[PDB]
Amino acid sequence: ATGLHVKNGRLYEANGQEFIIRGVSHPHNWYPQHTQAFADIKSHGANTVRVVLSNGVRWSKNGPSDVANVISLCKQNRLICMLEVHDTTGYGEQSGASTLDQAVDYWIELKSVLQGEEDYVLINIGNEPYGNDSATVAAWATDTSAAIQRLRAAGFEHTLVVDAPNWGQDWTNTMRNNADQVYASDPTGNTVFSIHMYGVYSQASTITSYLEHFVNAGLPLIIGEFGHDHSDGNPDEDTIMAEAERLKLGYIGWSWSGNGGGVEYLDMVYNFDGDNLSPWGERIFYGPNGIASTAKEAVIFG
Repeated sequence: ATGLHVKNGRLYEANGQEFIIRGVSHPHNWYPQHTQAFADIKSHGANTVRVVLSNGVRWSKNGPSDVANVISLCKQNRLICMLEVHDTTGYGEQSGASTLDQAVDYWIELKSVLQGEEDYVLINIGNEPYGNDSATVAAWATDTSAAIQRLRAAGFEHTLVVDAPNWGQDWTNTMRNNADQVYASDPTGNTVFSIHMYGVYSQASTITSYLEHFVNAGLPLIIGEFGHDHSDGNPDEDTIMAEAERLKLGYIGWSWSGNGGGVEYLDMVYNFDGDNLSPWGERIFYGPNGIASTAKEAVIFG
């Protein structure tokens, strides 16, 4: 059966209610001991958590019982669970990265824990699946279409979320200009594109151009990751959040806590303590166009 699905370029629950994602990523794979994050993220108003998983290619694989637990924690905390395979990051440039086909192999291994959860779980096939290597970026559309087709043939009916090349930032506009081909490859239409906005998006005009391209064409889109202006590259988070609100687009900030050395400024809370927000946590949850003021829980929980 289908649950979350796409119609007219937007994301809807099975009952016809539009769902506008307002959440954050949680680094589950690297911090398996911090499963209190699910409740904490909901307590600040989020309606979705993007969960970092591994297929085992680069990090330690999250097995079926672990993923079942994650899904149960999302559901008990009334959060839509967006699962993502992080090992694909930077393929073609990053040494030892997974392909999208290897991510699909892993999703198929998890089939029994995912089927029946289409109202609650979104499958983000692979994080930022290409780096900047030209020959592999050129395969983004055909590799992504192939991955979607494999999932559909394996019986998956969930809405699928697909990331862009160029480390998710699509500065070559490959996803922008070929998303129509990829969307066509999913006969169900239950595919959503996800842009990651970091340093490429320090200018408001570039942000607005990108978001409006998708809205004007009816190409479903979320801002699946974004940072703030004191961060590497200086993304304009005020514009990202304001435009997402104006255009009624989902957004997911990076990240709850636990950033490694280069991106500690992207921690929303200090050391996974939900009561200790950083300035970034305060900004994304409680500032203008923030999660607490704009987010609505998915109606499936009622």
